[PDB]
Amino acid sequence: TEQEDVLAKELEDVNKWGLHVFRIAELSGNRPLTVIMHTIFQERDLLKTFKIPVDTLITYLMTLEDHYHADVAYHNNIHAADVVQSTHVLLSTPALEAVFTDLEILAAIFASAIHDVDHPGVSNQFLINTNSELALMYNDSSVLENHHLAVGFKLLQEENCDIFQNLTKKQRQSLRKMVIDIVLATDMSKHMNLLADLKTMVETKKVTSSGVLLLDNYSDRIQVLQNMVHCADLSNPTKPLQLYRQWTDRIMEEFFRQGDRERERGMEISPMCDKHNASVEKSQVGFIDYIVHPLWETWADLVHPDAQDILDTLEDNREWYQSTIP
Ligand SMILES: CCOC(=O)c1c(C)nn(-c2ccc(OC)cc2)c1C
Ligand SMILES: [Mg+2]
Ligand SMILES: [Zn+2]
Repeated sequence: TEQEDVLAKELEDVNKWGLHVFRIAELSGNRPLTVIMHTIFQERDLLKTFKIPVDTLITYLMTLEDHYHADVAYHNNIHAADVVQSTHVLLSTPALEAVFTDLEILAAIFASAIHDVDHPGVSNQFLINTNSELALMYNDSSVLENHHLAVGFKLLQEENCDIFQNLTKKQRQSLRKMVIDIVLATDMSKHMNLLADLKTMVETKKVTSSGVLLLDNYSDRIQVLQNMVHCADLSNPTKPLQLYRQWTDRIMEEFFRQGDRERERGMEISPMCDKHNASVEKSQVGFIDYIVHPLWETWADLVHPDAQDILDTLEDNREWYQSTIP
């Protein structure tokens, strides 16, 4: 079919920043996570390396994708597919050439795929404030992120879904630990501390004569992987403007729905969640200035000069959003 053909053509850009992820979601019948993960696993030769049966991978991916909510505007399967593909590009940065093992690459990609699974479209603070069952289960700490991990790992136990069946016990244990460490680091409450430690690493940075990073112990390696997936999660403002604007419309819809629930329950409405007192453009400039730019500038310093084009796009988009404010 022409549709299958156009999908294949779009997937040829899987190694590029700015992949048309929304078009892929449309052309695949709302299966961007499955088709992008499959494409990346084939590109990196991960099925052969880890002896993953192809039918098992597709079965797991479709099941995982089914556990992202189709009625959540932002934290859905499209976001998951986007974070996966963004991580995949960051792993190919010349400064990280041959730095991570195949197991570490597998961990970072799998963590990205599951990192928001079963997201209900409300924040950790909302779940805590409403005395939710999730906040009760997880003692108010990294409530969503613990849940995303539990669901992502539990789904491996469904029929023909154990993609790690042929890993050794030691490999399985190492991969599990890494995935947990990465997904827990996507909790925004940990952003300031992650960034501070990234800055410390940049200052004491050790590289070869070609600028390839030298990371020997687990502490430094996992820290770079955590910040990599965190950067991917917070990559929307560094993408081509047309994509960024669609991501902004989606998060604003999700936020406004949370604010509607807060308003009716008599709760104070969270920042950016009040559709009657919103300033979307000012919020984007604030988000870039206080969170996204500080993070990406630091990442760019770590892999200098490989992330220059990403930082340039971020600055271009900040300038555009600022121009929309009278
Ligand atoms: C266009 C997408 O970017 C956002 O506006 C955005 C996203 C995603 N997350 N947050 C965000 C919300 C709360 C928070 O505090 C926990 C940190 C970031 C913002 C502003
Ligand atoms: Mg999350
Ligand atoms: Zn996310």
